[PDB]
Amino acid sequence: TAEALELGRQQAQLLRRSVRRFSTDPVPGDLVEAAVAEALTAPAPHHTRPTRFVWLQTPAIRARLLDRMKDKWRSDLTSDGLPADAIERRVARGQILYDAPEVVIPMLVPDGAHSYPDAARTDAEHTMFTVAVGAAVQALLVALAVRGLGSCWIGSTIFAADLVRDELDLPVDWEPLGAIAIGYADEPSGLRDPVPAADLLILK
Amino acid sequence: TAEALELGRQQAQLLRRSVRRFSTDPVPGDLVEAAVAEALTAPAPHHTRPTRFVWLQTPAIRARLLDRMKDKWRSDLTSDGLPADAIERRVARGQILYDAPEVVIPMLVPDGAHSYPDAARTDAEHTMFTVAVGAAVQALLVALAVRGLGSCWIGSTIFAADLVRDELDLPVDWEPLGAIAIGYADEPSGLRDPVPAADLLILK
Repeated sequence: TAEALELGRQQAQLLRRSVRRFSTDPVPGDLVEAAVAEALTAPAPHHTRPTRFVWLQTPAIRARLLDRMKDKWRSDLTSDGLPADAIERRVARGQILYDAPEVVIPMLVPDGAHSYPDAARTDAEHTMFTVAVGAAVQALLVALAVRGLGSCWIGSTIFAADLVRDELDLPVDWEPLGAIAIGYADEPSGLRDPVPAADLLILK
Repeated sequence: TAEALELGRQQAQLLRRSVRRFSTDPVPGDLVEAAVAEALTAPAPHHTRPTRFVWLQTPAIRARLLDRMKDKWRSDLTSDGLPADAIERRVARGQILYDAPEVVIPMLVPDGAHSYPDAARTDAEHTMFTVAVGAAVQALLVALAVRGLGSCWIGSTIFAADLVRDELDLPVDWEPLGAIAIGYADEPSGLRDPVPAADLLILK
C-alpha cells in the first residue's frame, strides 16, 4: 500500500501523453475545472498572475477561430512557395483542434508585471512570464491525466495571436500560448518509462 | 493498492512548493538525474528538443556567476535611482541561489527549430520553444517533489543572459530561463489544497 502510493506519485507525470486521437465520450466539465485549479499551483514570480486559461465552450466560436487560423496558415505556406499537396498535409495536423471534446487556450497576461523603461528588462520580464505560463501548461496536462483525461498541447495560436484576440474580444496584452485539446484517449497507452537525460543534462 | 496507486497519482503535483529554506542534508545525485529524466517527458513541438538543464555542480563556478549577476543587478537598480537600502533588499532575494544545496539552470536551445525568413514566425517559434521549457521546469519541480526533494524556480538568469553565457562558455543561442534551487525543505509542509480557479479561468 505504501509502495503502491509512492509508485502512483512517480507515475503521475508518466501518465501524460500528447494524445492525437480522442474518443467521442463527453468530458465532465467539473474535471476540467478541478484540473485547471491544480494547474495554477505551478509557480509564478512573486505577486504575479501570469496565466489565464480560456475555455472555448461555445462550439461556433471555436470553429470560427480555427477556420480563420486555417486561412492564415494556408496563405503563409502559400507565400513560402509550398505546393498545395504539402500544404494540406501540414494544415491537417490542426484538425485535432476541431475534433477534440474540449479546447483550452493558455494565455499570458501582464498581471503583476514590473514597468521598466528599457527594452532589455521589459523583454526579460516578458520571457519570465512566458516560462511561468508554460509551467502552468504542464501542470494542466498532468492534472488532466491524473483524472484519466488525455490532452495535447500544440503551439498553434502562437502563430495567429491577432486572430485569437480579435475573435475572442480580448485585450491587446493577452498573449495566446497555444491550444490544449482535451478528451478520453481513443486508444489507451501504457506509461512513459523515461530514458536517462544523457546529453540533455549538462554538468558544469 | 489500486486506490493507493490512484491516490499517489493525484498527490504528485500537490507536493510541490516553492521552497525558500533548505536543510544542509546533501542531495543524492541519483535523484536529481532521475528527476531531470522525468522532467524531459514534458511536451515539446514535434521533432524538437527545446530544453537543456545545466547543473552547476562546481561551487566556485556557481559562486562566480552569481557574483557577476549581483554586480549587474546593483548596477541596474542604481541607474534607476533606487536608494542603497532598497537595492540591497531586492538583491538579498537572490541569496537562496548561493545557499541552495543544488542549482540547475534551465535553458532554451533551438534544437529542431524551423528557419523562417520573417520575424513574425521566427518570434513565434521562439515563444513556442520558451513555453516548452517552462513546461519542462514544472515537470522537474514535480519530479523532484515526488522524490522527497524541495525546489524553487527563480527568474534570475533571464535578466543576465550574456553573463550566464559568458561565464559558462555557452554559445550565443543558449538562453537561460531562470534557476532552480534544490534541496530537502528545512521545514516539512503538507499537501496543497488548491483553491478554485475563479477569475483565472475564462469561459468563452
